[PDB]
Amino acid sequence: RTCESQSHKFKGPCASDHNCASVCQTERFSGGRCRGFRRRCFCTTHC
Repeated sequence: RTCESQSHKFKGPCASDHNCASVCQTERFSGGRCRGFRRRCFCTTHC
């Protein structure tokens, strides 16, 4: 299932999708992006 989650690990707001993604991918396996842009970073994975 396409599963989405939140990234409270990333520092502050969404500096850049690719950045929060890289972080979220370096710690775990979950592709990360931001709600719209700049707002808040969510990570997607298979739950």
